[PDB]
Amino acid sequence: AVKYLSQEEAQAVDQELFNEYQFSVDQLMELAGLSCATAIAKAYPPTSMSKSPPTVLVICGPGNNGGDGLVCARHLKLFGYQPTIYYPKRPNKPLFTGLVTQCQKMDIPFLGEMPPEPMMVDELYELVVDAIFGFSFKGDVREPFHSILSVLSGLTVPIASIDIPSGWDVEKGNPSGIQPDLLISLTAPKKSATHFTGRYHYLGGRFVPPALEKKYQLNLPSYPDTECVYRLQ
Amino acid sequence: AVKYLSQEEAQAVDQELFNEYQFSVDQLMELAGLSCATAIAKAYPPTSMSKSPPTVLVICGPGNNGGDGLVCARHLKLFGYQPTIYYPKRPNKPLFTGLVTQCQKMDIPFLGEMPPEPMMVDELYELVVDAIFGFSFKGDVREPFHSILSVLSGLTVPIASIDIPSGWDVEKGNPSGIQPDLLISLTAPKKSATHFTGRYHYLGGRFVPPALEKKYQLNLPSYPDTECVYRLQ
Ligand SMILES: Cc1cn([C@H]2C[C@H](O)[C@@H](CO)O2)c(=O)[nH]c1=O
Ligand SMILES: Cc1cn([C@H]2C[C@H](O)[C@@H](CO)O2)c(=O)[nH]c1=O
Repeated sequence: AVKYLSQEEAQAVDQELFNEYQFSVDQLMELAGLSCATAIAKAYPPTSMSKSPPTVLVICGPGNNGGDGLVCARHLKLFGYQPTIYYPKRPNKPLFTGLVTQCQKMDIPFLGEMPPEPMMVDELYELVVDAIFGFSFKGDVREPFHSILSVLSGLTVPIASIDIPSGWDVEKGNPSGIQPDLLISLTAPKKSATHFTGRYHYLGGRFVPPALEKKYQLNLPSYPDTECVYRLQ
Repeated sequence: AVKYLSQEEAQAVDQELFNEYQFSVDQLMELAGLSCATAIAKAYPPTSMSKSPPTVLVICGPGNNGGDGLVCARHLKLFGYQPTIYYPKRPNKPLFTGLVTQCQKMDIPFLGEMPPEPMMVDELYELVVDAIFGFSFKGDVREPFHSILSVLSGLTVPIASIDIPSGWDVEKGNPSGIQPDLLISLTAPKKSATHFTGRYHYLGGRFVPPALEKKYQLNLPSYPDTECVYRLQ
Protein backbone atom coordinates (compact mmCIF):
# COMPACT_ATOMS: atom_id res chain seq x y z
CA ALA A 1 0.00 0.00 0.00
CA VAL A 2 0.93 3.67 -0.10
CA LYS A 3 3.42 5.07 2.47
CA TYR A 4 2.16 7.51 5.10
CA LEU A 5 4.90 10.06 5.62
CA SER A 6 6.37 11.43 8.87
CA GLN A 7 6.75 15.27 9.15
CA GLU A 8 10.51 14.82 8.67
CA GLU A 9 10.06 12.64 5.60
CA ALA A 10 7.67 15.13 3.96
CA GLN A 11 10.02 18.08 4.71
CA ALA A 12 12.87 16.05 3.12
CA VAL A 13 10.89 15.30 -0.02
CA ASP A 14 9.78 18.99 -0.31
CA GLN A 15 13.46 19.93 0.06
CA GLU A 16 14.61 17.69 -2.77
CA LEU A 17 11.82 18.83 -5.14
CA PHE A 18 13.06 22.41 -4.89
CA ASN A 19 16.77 21.52 -4.64
CA GLU A 20 17.94 18.44 -6.52
CA TYR A 21 14.95 18.40 -8.93
CA GLN A 22 14.94 22.17 -9.40
CA PHE A 23 11.17 22.55 -9.47
CA SER A 24 9.98 26.05 -8.88
CA VAL A 25 7.52 26.94 -6.06
CA ASP A 26 5.25 28.62 -8.63
CA GLN A 27 5.09 25.46 -10.55
CA LEU A 28 4.38 22.78 -7.99
CA MET A 29 1.94 25.01 -6.14
CA GLU A 30 0.02 25.35 -9.44
CA LEU A 31 -0.12 21.56 -9.82
CA ALA A 32 -1.01 21.07 -6.13
CA GLY A 33 -3.85 23.53 -6.34
CA LEU A 34 -5.18 22.01 -9.54
CA SER A 35 -5.31 18.57 -7.88
CA CYS A 36 -7.16 20.15 -5.01
CA ALA A 37 -9.76 21.72 -7.30
CA THR A 38 -10.00 18.53 -9.29
CA ALA A 39 -10.62 16.27 -6.27
CA ILE A 40 -13.27 18.70 -5.07
CA ALA A 41 -15.04 18.75 -8.42
CA LYS A 42 -14.87 15.01 -8.57
CA ALA A 43 -16.19 14.48 -5.00
CA TYR A 44 -18.80 17.31 -5.13
CA PRO A 45 -19.67 17.78 -8.79
CA PRO A 46 -21.55 20.97 -9.64
CA THR A 47 -24.48 18.99 -10.92
CA SER A 48 -24.88 17.30 -7.48
CA MET A 49 -25.36 20.58 -5.54
CA SER A 50 -28.58 22.53 -4.96
CA LYS A 51 -27.20 25.98 -5.95
CA SER A 52 -26.03 26.83 -9.45
CA PRO A 53 -23.25 27.71 -9.64
CA PRO A 54 -22.34 25.89 -6.41
CA THR A 55 -20.77 28.09 -3.75
CA VAL A 56 -17.53 27.38 -1.92
CA LEU A 57 -15.56 29.23 0.74
CA VAL A 58 -11.82 28.84 0.56
CA ILE A 59 -9.96 29.70 3.71
CA CYS A 60 -6.31 30.47 3.04
CA GLY A 61 -3.68 30.49 5.69
CA PRO A 62 -0.44 32.47 6.16
CA GLY A 63 1.91 30.15 4.23
CA ASN A 64 2.16 27.74 1.26
CA ASN A 65 -0.97 25.77 2.10
CA GLY A 66 -2.68 29.15 1.66
CA GLY A 67 -1.16 29.52 -1.78
CA ASP A 68 -2.60 26.15 -2.75
CA GLY A 69 -5.97 27.42 -1.68
CA LEU A 70 -5.76 30.48 -3.92
CA VAL A 71 -4.77 28.31 -6.92
CA CYS A 72 -7.51 25.90 -5.94
CA ALA A 73 -10.05 28.72 -5.83
CA ARG A 74 -9.51 29.96 -9.33
CA HIS A 75 -9.48 26.51 -10.94
CA LEU A 76 -12.66 25.82 -9.03
CA LYS A 77 -14.12 28.90 -10.72
CA LEU A 78 -12.99 27.49 -14.07
CA PHE A 79 -14.63 24.21 -13.13
CA GLY A 80 -18.00 25.93 -12.62
CA TYR A 81 -18.00 26.78 -8.89
CA GLN A 82 -18.54 30.25 -7.43
CA PRO A 83 -15.80 30.55 -4.84
CA THR A 84 -15.22 33.12 -2.13
CA ILE A 85 -11.94 33.51 -0.34
CA TYR A 86 -11.02 34.49 3.19
CA TYR A 87 -7.35 35.30 3.36
CA PRO A 88 -6.66 37.27 6.61
CA LYS A 89 -2.83 36.96 6.77
CA ARG A 90 -1.03 37.42 3.46
CA PRO A 91 2.73 37.24 3.02
CA ASN A 92 4.18 40.34 1.43
CA LYS A 93 5.69 38.47 -1.58
CA PRO A 94 5.16 38.56 -5.41
CA LEU A 95 4.06 34.91 -5.40
CA PHE A 96 1.03 35.65 -3.21
CA THR A 97 0.40 39.14 -4.61
CA GLY A 98 0.13 37.61 -8.05
CA LEU A 99 -2.16 34.82 -6.85
CA VAL A 100 -4.37 37.46 -5.21
CA THR A 101 -4.53 39.64 -8.32
CA GLN A 102 -5.46 36.63 -10.49
CA CYS A 103 -8.34 35.76 -8.22
CA GLN A 104 -9.43 39.36 -7.91
CA LYS A 105 -9.60 39.54 -11.69
CA MET A 106 -11.50 36.18 -11.87
CA ASP A 107 -14.08 38.30 -9.86
CA ILE A 108 -13.57 36.03 -6.86
CA PRO A 109 -14.31 37.99 -3.71
CA PHE A 110 -11.98 38.18 -0.71
CA LEU A 111 -14.10 38.69 2.37
CA GLY A 112 -13.23 41.34 4.98
CA GLU A 113 -14.08 38.91 7.80
CA MET A 114 -14.81 35.35 8.63
CA PRO A 115 -18.56 34.93 9.09
CA PRO A 116 -18.76 34.49 12.91
CA GLU A 117 -21.38 31.74 13.30
CA PRO A 118 -21.34 28.37 11.61
CA MET A 119 -24.98 28.74 10.60
CA MET A 120 -24.11 31.77 8.50
CA VAL A 121 -21.30 29.90 6.77
CA ASP A 122 -23.65 26.96 6.13
CA GLU A 123 -26.23 29.30 4.62
CA LEU A 124 -23.92 31.06 2.14
CA TYR A 125 -21.41 28.32 1.24
CA GLU A 126 -22.10 24.77 0.18
CA LEU A 127 -18.56 23.66 0.85
CA VAL A 128 -15.56 24.93 2.77
CA VAL A 129 -11.93 24.49 1.74
CA ASP A 130 -9.47 24.32 4.61
CA ALA A 131 -6.28 25.74 3.21
CA ILE A 132 -5.05 27.07 6.53
CA PHE A 133 -2.06 24.90 7.75
CA GLY A 134 0.08 22.36 5.89
CA PHE A 135 2.67 19.63 6.48
CA SER A 136 5.26 21.88 8.13
CA PHE A 137 2.86 23.12 10.86
CA LYS A 138 4.30 22.67 14.41
CA GLY A 139 1.40 23.17 16.80
CA ASP A 140 0.89 26.78 17.88
CA VAL A 141 -2.60 27.81 16.59
CA ARG A 142 -2.81 31.60 17.12
CA GLU A 143 -5.60 34.07 16.32
CA PRO A 144 -7.41 34.48 14.06
CA PHE A 145 -6.93 30.86 13.08
CA HIS A 146 -8.12 29.25 16.29
CA SER A 147 -11.33 31.23 15.97
CA ILE A 148 -11.72 30.21 12.36
CA LEU A 149 -11.15 26.53 13.26
CA SER A 150 -13.65 26.76 16.01
CA VAL A 151 -16.26 28.17 13.59
CA LEU A 152 -15.40 25.33 11.16
CA SER A 153 -15.90 22.73 13.86
CA GLY A 154 -19.50 23.74 14.10
CA LEU A 155 -20.33 23.49 10.44
CA THR A 156 -22.99 21.41 8.83
CA VAL A 157 -21.58 21.63 5.25
CA PRO A 158 -18.51 19.61 4.33
CA ILE A 159 -14.95 20.64 4.75
CA ALA A 160 -12.28 19.72 2.22
CA SER A 161 -8.81 19.84 3.72
CA ILE A 162 -5.66 20.43 1.69
CA ASP A 163 -2.87 18.08 2.63
CA ILE A 164 -3.68 17.89 6.36
CA PRO A 165 -6.76 19.00 8.37
CA SER A 166 -5.68 22.30 9.84
CA GLY A 167 -5.18 22.09 13.60
CA TRP A 168 -4.32 18.40 13.43
CA ASP A 169 -0.89 17.35 14.51
CA VAL A 170 0.70 16.26 11.17
CA GLU A 171 1.36 12.76 12.58
CA LYS A 172 -1.10 12.25 15.46
CA GLY A 173 -4.33 13.89 14.30
CA ASN A 174 -6.69 15.60 16.73
CA PRO A 175 -10.01 13.94 17.74
CA SER A 176 -11.25 17.27 19.12
CA GLY A 177 -10.13 18.91 15.84
CA ILE A 178 -12.06 19.60 12.63
CA GLN A 179 -13.32 16.51 10.83
CA PRO A 180 -13.06 17.07 7.09
CA ASP A 181 -15.29 15.15 4.75
CA LEU A 182 -12.59 15.33 2.05
CA LEU A 183 -8.82 15.17 2.39
CA ILE A 184 -6.45 15.79 -0.49
CA SER A 185 -3.06 14.32 0.33
CA LEU A 186 -0.44 16.10 -1.75
CA THR A 187 2.44 13.93 -3.13
CA ALA A 188 1.96 11.28 -0.46
CA PRO A 189 -0.25 11.08 2.61
CA LYS A 190 1.05 12.08 6.03
CA LYS A 191 0.73 9.85 9.13
CA SER A 192 -2.23 11.95 10.40
CA ALA A 193 -4.14 10.69 7.36
CA THR A 194 -4.52 7.32 9.14
CA HIS A 195 -6.83 9.17 11.60
CA PHE A 196 -8.95 10.54 8.73
CA THR A 197 -12.65 9.70 9.23
CA GLY A 198 -14.26 11.48 6.21
CA ARG A 199 -15.70 9.85 3.08
CA TYR A 200 -13.18 11.09 0.53
CA HIS A 201 -9.41 10.76 0.50
CA TYR A 202 -7.73 11.63 -2.75
CA LEU A 203 -4.07 11.68 -3.51
CA GLY A 204 -2.90 14.68 -5.60
CA GLY A 205 0.28 16.37 -6.81
CA ARG A 206 1.02 14.12 -9.81
CA PHE A 207 4.58 15.24 -10.20
CA VAL A 208 6.61 12.86 -8.07
CA PRO A 209 9.58 11.71 -10.13
CA PRO A 210 10.07 7.97 -10.14
CA ALA A 211 13.55 8.30 -8.56
CA LEU A 212 12.22 10.35 -5.65
CA GLU A 213 9.48 7.73 -5.26
CA LYS A 214 11.84 4.79 -5.26
CA LYS A 215 14.26 6.39 -2.75
CA TYR A 216 11.60 7.19 -0.15
CA GLN A 217 9.66 3.96 -1.03
CA LEU A 218 6.41 5.89 -1.50
CA ASN A 219 4.63 3.08 -3.40
CA LEU A 220 2.32 5.56 -5.06
CA PRO A 221 -0.76 4.08 -6.64
CA SER A 222 -1.14 4.36 -10.38
CA TYR A 223 -3.04 7.41 -11.39
CA PRO A 224 -5.59 6.51 -14.09
CA ASP A 225 -4.95 7.84 -17.63
CA THR A 226 -4.19 11.58 -17.45
CA GLU A 227 -5.88 12.33 -14.10
CA CYS A 228 -4.03 14.49 -11.54
CA VAL A 229 -5.91 12.80 -8.63
CA TYR A 230 -6.43 9.20 -7.38
CA ARG A 231 -9.15 8.20 -4.95
CA LEU A 232 -7.64 6.14 -2.08
CA GLN A 233 -8.94 3.09 -0.22
CA ALA B 1 -18.01 29.23 -32.86
CA VAL B 2 -14.52 29.61 -31.33
CA LYS B 3 -12.46 32.68 -32.38
CA TYR B 4 -9.32 32.21 -34.42
CA LEU B 5 -6.82 34.82 -33.38
CA SER B 6 -4.58 37.02 -35.46
CA GLN B 7 -0.96 37.10 -34.21
CA GLU B 8 -1.61 40.56 -32.89
CA GLU B 9 -4.67 39.55 -30.86
CA ALA B 10 -2.63 36.58 -29.51
CA GLN B 11 0.21 38.85 -28.35
CA ALA B 12 -2.27 41.21 -26.62
CA VAL B 13 -4.07 38.31 -24.92
CA ASP B 14 -0.68 36.95 -23.83
CA GLN B 15 0.43 40.40 -22.57
CA GLU B 16 -2.74 41.00 -20.60
CA LEU B 17 -2.28 37.61 -18.92
CA PHE B 18 1.19 38.49 -17.71
CA ASN B 19 0.42 42.19 -17.09
CA GLU B 20 -3.11 42.93 -15.76
CA TYR B 21 -3.91 39.37 -14.57
CA GLN B 22 -0.37 38.93 -13.21
CA PHE B 23 0.02 35.29 -14.02
CA SER B 24 3.64 34.26 -13.98
CA VAL B 25 5.50 32.62 -16.87
CA ASP B 26 5.92 29.37 -14.87
CA GLN B 27 2.26 28.93 -14.04
CA LEU B 28 0.95 29.26 -17.58
CA MET B 29 3.76 27.28 -19.17
CA GLU B 30 3.12 24.41 -16.73
CA LEU B 31 -0.57 24.36 -17.48
CA ALA B 32 0.12 24.75 -21.27
CA GLY B 33 2.57 21.84 -21.32
CA LEU B 34 0.23 19.64 -19.26
CA SER B 35 -2.51 20.36 -21.76
CA CYS B 36 -0.12 19.24 -24.48
CA ALA B 37 0.71 15.97 -22.78
CA THR B 38 -2.96 15.37 -22.00
CA ALA B 39 -4.12 15.93 -25.59
CA ILE B 40 -1.40 13.52 -26.84
CA ALA B 41 -2.40 10.86 -24.33
CA LYS B 42 -6.00 11.26 -25.44
CA ALA B 43 -5.26 11.19 -29.20
CA TYR B 44 -2.57 8.44 -28.95
CA PRO B 45 -3.33 6.47 -25.80
CA PRO B 46 -0.66 4.03 -24.63
CA THR B 47 -2.88 0.98 -25.24
CA SER B 48 -3.45 2.07 -28.90
CA MET B 49 0.32 1.96 -29.68
CA SER B 50 2.44 -0.97 -30.86
CA LYS B 51 5.32 -0.61 -28.30
CA SER B 52 5.04 -0.69 -24.53
CA PRO B 53 5.69 1.85 -23.25
CA PRO B 54 5.17 3.95 -26.34
CA THR B 55 8.13 6.02 -27.52
CA VAL B 56 7.98 9.75 -28.39
CA LEU B 57 10.58 12.21 -29.61
CA VAL B 58 10.07 15.71 -28.33
CA ILE B 59 11.87 18.53 -30.27
CA CYS B 60 12.14 21.76 -28.38
CA GLY B 61 12.97 25.07 -30.00
CA PRO B 62 14.80 28.10 -28.61
CA GLY B 63 12.01 30.04 -26.87
CA ASN B 64 8.69 29.56 -25.14
CA ASN B 65 7.29 26.82 -27.39
CA GLY B 66 10.32 24.69 -26.53
CA GLY B 67 9.51 25.42 -22.89
CA ASP B 68 6.08 23.91 -23.41
CA GLY B 69 7.74 20.80 -24.89
CA LEU B 70 9.94 20.31 -21.90
CA VAL B 71 6.90 20.46 -19.59
CA CYS B 72 5.03 18.22 -22.04
CA ALA B 73 7.71 15.55 -22.09
CA ARG B 74 7.88 15.27 -18.27
CA HIS B 75 4.08 14.88 -18.07
CA LEU B 76 4.15 12.27 -20.90
CA LYS B 77 6.64 10.28 -18.84
CA LEU B 78 4.25 10.38 -15.83
CA PHE B 79 1.39 9.35 -18.26
CA GLY B 80 3.28 6.18 -19.26
CA TYR B 81 5.17 7.26 -22.40
CA GLN B 82 8.86 6.88 -22.96
CA PRO B 83 9.99 10.31 -24.24
CA THR B 84 13.33 11.41 -25.63
CA ILE B 85 14.12 15.08 -26.01
CA TYR B 86 16.07 16.97 -28.70
CA TYR B 87 16.89 20.52 -27.53
CA PRO B 88 19.75 21.94 -29.60
CA LYS B 89 19.45 25.67 -28.75
CA ARG B 90 18.79 26.45 -25.11
CA PRO B 91 18.39 29.96 -23.77
CA ASN B 92 20.54 30.75 -20.79
CA LYS B 93 17.70 31.64 -18.44
CA PRO B 94 16.85 29.81 -15.20
CA LEU B 95 13.35 29.05 -16.52
CA PHE B 96 14.86 26.71 -19.15
CA THR B 97 17.75 25.41 -17.03
CA GLY B 98 15.21 24.34 -14.44
CA LEU B 99 12.84 22.72 -16.93
CA VAL B 100 15.88 20.79 -18.39
CA THR B 101 17.02 19.61 -14.97
CA GLN B 102 13.46 18.49 -14.07
CA CYS B 103 13.38 16.46 -17.34
CA GLN B 104 16.85 14.89 -16.72
CA LYS B 105 15.95 13.85 -13.14
CA MET B 106 12.71 12.32 -14.57
CA ASP B 107 15.36 10.24 -16.49
CA ILE B 108 14.28 11.44 -19.93
CA PRO B 109 17.30 11.34 -22.20
CA PHE B 110 18.46 14.29 -24.34
CA LEU B 111 19.85 13.45 -27.75
CA GLY B 112 23.12 14.98 -28.90
CA GLU B 113 21.92 15.06 -32.53
CA MET B 114 18.83 14.72 -34.62
CA PRO B 115 18.54 11.45 -36.47
CA PRO B 116 19.40 12.47 -40.06
CA GLU B 117 16.86 10.32 -41.95
CA PRO B 118 13.09 10.20 -41.72
CA MET B 119 13.06 6.43 -41.65
CA MET B 120 15.22 6.31 -38.56
CA VAL B 121 12.89 8.65 -36.70
CA ASP B 122 9.99 6.40 -37.79
CA GLU B 123 11.73 3.30 -36.54
CA LEU B 124 12.75 4.76 -33.16
CA TYR B 125 9.77 6.94 -32.20
CA GLU B 126 6.05 6.24 -32.57
CA LEU B 127 5.21 9.98 -32.35
CA VAL B 128 7.18 13.21 -32.72
CA VAL B 129 6.19 16.32 -30.75
CA ASP B 130 6.92 19.56 -32.56
CA ALA B 131 7.67 22.18 -29.91
CA ILE B 132 10.01 24.21 -32.15
CA PHE B 133 8.28 27.54 -32.90
CA GLY B 134 5.20 29.09 -31.39
CA PHE B 135 2.84 32.01 -31.94
CA SER B 136 5.47 34.81 -31.81
CA PHE B 137 7.76 33.37 -34.56
CA LYS B 138 8.21 35.74 -37.52
CA GLY B 139 9.03 34.06 -40.86
CA ASP B 140 12.76 33.29 -40.28
CA VAL B 141 13.97 29.66 -40.11
CA ARG B 142 17.71 29.27 -39.52
CA GLU B 143 19.85 26.29 -38.63
CA PRO B 144 19.51 23.68 -37.19
CA PHE B 145 15.74 24.14 -37.54
CA HIS B 146 15.40 24.24 -41.30
CA SER B 147 17.12 20.87 -41.46
CA ILE B 148 15.11 19.36 -38.59
CA LEU B 149 11.92 20.60 -40.35
CA SER B 150 13.07 18.99 -43.56
CA VAL B 151 13.47 15.68 -41.68
CA LEU B 152 10.00 16.02 -40.05
CA SER B 153 8.22 16.65 -43.33
CA GLY B 154 9.34 13.21 -44.62
CA LEU B 155 8.09 11.19 -41.65
CA THR B 156 5.49 8.44 -41.75
CA VAL B 157 4.79 8.52 -37.96
CA PRO B 158 2.40 11.25 -36.68
CA ILE B 159 3.55 14.72 -35.60
CA ALA B 160 1.88 16.54 -32.72
CA SER B 161 2.44 20.30 -32.90
CA ILE B 162 2.17 22.68 -29.92
CA ASP B 163 0.16 25.85 -30.71
CA ILE B 164 1.33 26.30 -34.26
CA PRO B 165 2.95 23.85 -36.72
CA SER B 166 6.50 25.02 -36.77
CA GLY B 167 7.37 26.66 -40.11
CA TRP B 168 3.83 27.85 -40.76
CA ASP B 169 3.06 31.48 -40.92
CA VAL B 170 1.13 32.10 -37.70
CA GLU B 171 -1.85 33.37 -39.78
CA LYS B 172 -1.44 32.10 -43.36
CA GLY B 173 -0.22 28.57 -42.73
CA ASN B 174 2.20 27.01 -45.20
CA PRO B 175 1.17 24.64 -48.02
CA SER B 176 4.60 23.05 -48.22
CA GLY B 177 5.54 22.98 -44.52
CA ILE B 178 5.03 20.15 -42.03
CA GLN B 179 1.55 18.57 -41.85
CA PRO B 180 0.80 17.52 -38.28
CA ASP B 181 -1.70 14.83 -37.28
CA LEU B 182 -2.40 16.61 -33.98
CA LEU B 183 -2.46 20.28 -33.17
CA ILE B 184 -2.77 21.57 -29.61
CA SER B 185 -3.97 25.18 -29.77
CA LEU B 186 -3.15 26.96 -26.46
CA THR B 187 -5.71 29.45 -25.02
CA ALA B 188 -7.37 30.09 -28.40
CA PRO B 189 -6.50 28.80 -31.85
CA LYS B 190 -4.65 31.12 -34.26
CA LYS B 191 -5.68 31.84 -37.86
CA SER B 192 -3.25 29.37 -39.29
CA ALA B 193 -5.28 26.64 -37.59
CA THR B 194 -7.98 27.03 -40.30
CA HIS B 195 -5.33 25.39 -42.59
CA PHE B 196 -4.91 22.43 -40.27
CA THR B 197 -5.23 19.10 -42.13
CA GLY B 198 -4.65 16.50 -39.36
CA ARG B 199 -7.14 14.32 -37.50
CA TYR B 200 -6.93 15.91 -34.07
CA HIS B 201 -7.34 19.52 -33.05
CA TYR B 202 -7.41 20.10 -29.32
CA LEU B 203 -7.72 23.28 -27.33
CA GLY B 204 -5.56 23.53 -24.16
CA GLY B 205 -4.47 26.13 -21.61
CA ARG B 206 -7.62 26.13 -19.45
CA PHE B 207 -6.70 29.26 -17.61
CA VAL B 208 -8.38 31.96 -19.62
CA PRO B 209 -10.38 34.24 -17.25
CA PRO B 210 -14.06 34.83 -18.27
CA ALA B 211 -13.53 38.64 -18.27
CA LEU B 212 -10.63 38.25 -20.70
CA GLU B 213 -12.67 35.84 -22.79
CA LYS B 214 -15.55 38.40 -22.89
CA LYS B 215 -13.04 41.15 -23.76
CA TYR B 216 -11.52 39.39 -26.79
CA GLN B 217 -14.76 37.62 -27.83
CA LEU B 218 -12.95 34.29 -27.72
CA ASN B 219 -16.22 32.29 -27.57
CA LEU B 220 -14.30 29.51 -25.85
CA PRO B 221 -16.00 26.09 -25.82
CA SER B 222 -16.97 24.34 -22.55
CA TYR B 223 -14.19 22.11 -21.36
CA PRO B 224 -15.84 19.00 -20.01
CA ASP B 225 -15.77 18.47 -16.20
CA THR B 226 -12.17 18.94 -14.87
CA GLU B 227 -10.38 18.35 -18.22
CA CYS B 228 -7.65 20.73 -19.34
CA VAL B 229 -8.29 19.98 -23.10
CA TYR B 230 -11.27 20.10 -25.45
CA ARG B 231 -11.50 18.30 -28.81
CA LEU B 232 -12.47 20.84 -31.54
CA GLN B 233 -14.45 19.83 -34.72
C1 LIG C 1 6.45 16.44 0.44
C2 LIG C 1 5.30 17.39 0.22
C3 LIG C 1 5.40 18.44 -0.70
N1 LIG C 1 4.36 19.28 -0.90
C4 LIG C 1 4.55 20.40 -1.87
C5 LIG C 1 3.50 20.50 -2.94
C6 LIG C 1 3.12 21.97 -2.95
O1 LIG C 1 3.90 22.70 -3.89
C7 LIG C 1 3.46 22.50 -1.59
C8 LIG C 1 2.25 22.47 -0.62
O2 LIG C 1 1.85 23.79 -0.29
O3 LIG C 1 4.54 21.67 -1.19
C9 LIG C 1 3.16 19.09 -0.14
O4 LIG C 1 2.18 19.83 -0.25
N2 LIG C 1 3.03 18.09 0.74
C10 LIG C 1 4.03 17.23 0.97
O5 LIG C 1 3.86 16.31 1.80
C1 LIG D 1 -2.43 33.99 -26.32
C2 LIG D 1 -1.47 32.82 -26.24
C3 LIG D 1 -0.77 32.55 -25.08
N1 LIG D 1 0.06 31.49 -24.97
C4 LIG D 1 0.78 31.34 -23.67
C5 LIG D 1 0.76 29.96 -23.03
C6 LIG D 1 2.18 29.69 -22.56
O1 LIG D 1 2.33 29.95 -21.18
C7 LIG D 1 3.06 30.70 -23.27
C8 LIG D 1 3.98 30.04 -24.32
O2 LIG D 1 3.29 29.10 -25.15
O3 LIG D 1 2.16 31.68 -23.83
C9 LIG D 1 0.25 30.64 -26.12
O4 LIG D 1 1.04 29.67 -26.10
N2 LIG D 1 -0.43 30.87 -27.27
C10 LIG D 1 -1.28 31.91 -27.40
O5 LIG D 1 -1.90 32.11 -28.47
